[PDB]
Amino acid sequence: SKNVVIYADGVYDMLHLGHMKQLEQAKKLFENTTLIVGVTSDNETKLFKGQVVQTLEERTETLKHIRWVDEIISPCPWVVTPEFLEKYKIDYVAHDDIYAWLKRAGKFKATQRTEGVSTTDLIVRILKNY
Amino acid sequence: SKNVVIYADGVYDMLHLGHMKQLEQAKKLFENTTLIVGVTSDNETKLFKGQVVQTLEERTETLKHIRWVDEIISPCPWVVTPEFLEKYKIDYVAHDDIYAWLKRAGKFKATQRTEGVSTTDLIVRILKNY
Repeated sequence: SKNVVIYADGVYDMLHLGHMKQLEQAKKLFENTTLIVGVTSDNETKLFKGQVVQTLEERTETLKHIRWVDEIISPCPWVVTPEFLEKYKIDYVAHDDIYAWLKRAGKFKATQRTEGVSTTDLIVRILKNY
Repeated sequence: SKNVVIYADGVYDMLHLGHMKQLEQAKKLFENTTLIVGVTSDNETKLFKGQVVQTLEERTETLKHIRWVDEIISPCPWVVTPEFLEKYKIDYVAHDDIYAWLKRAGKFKATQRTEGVSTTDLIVRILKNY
């Protein structure tokens, strides 16, 4: 059963169970995989997405402790290109438009999120004590 | 190089980089280990230690995603006993008194914490924005 290289990219700010289940899903897309995780730069995240709490180094250091993560590209490019796929021998991109070309190419694998499991939601829990 | 069974127990509420580095350290105490993590019940934690945010199932589910964790006992007993060590074939208990008897027996391995890396500290960061 040949090894399949999966790439999942993202911010991974304040990593919670939702991220972890997505990473697990991507890791288990095939019997034998290498999961590469790409972690976005602080600047491109702020410019393109919004505020981020943790630094690149913090968000990357946390991901190193996750079981499903085989390799990390940090910082990663904001947009996936065909040359990037070729440079890293990537078979599929896992995420969940700017990946239409991956879908056209048969190189996109969708993964799902998990609601309520997040960090911001846990502070609410602490606060509901009042 | 024979396999060594390590047990680390704890609450593991709102798991952060400090926990993860402690788990990594315990996992890497010997060349070949099995790290068992014990997760304390909601009730005994509240009674003996203090408030806890996440439920037993949440705290346990998160730990399942950590690379260094080979096995989980959930809930675990609040106090480690000699019979418990025997039941699970545990060679060393990793933590950092109620483990004096483990030290007397040569079955205690100390691990260290990491300051500032924690969850409560990150909300401070968000708030310092004002």
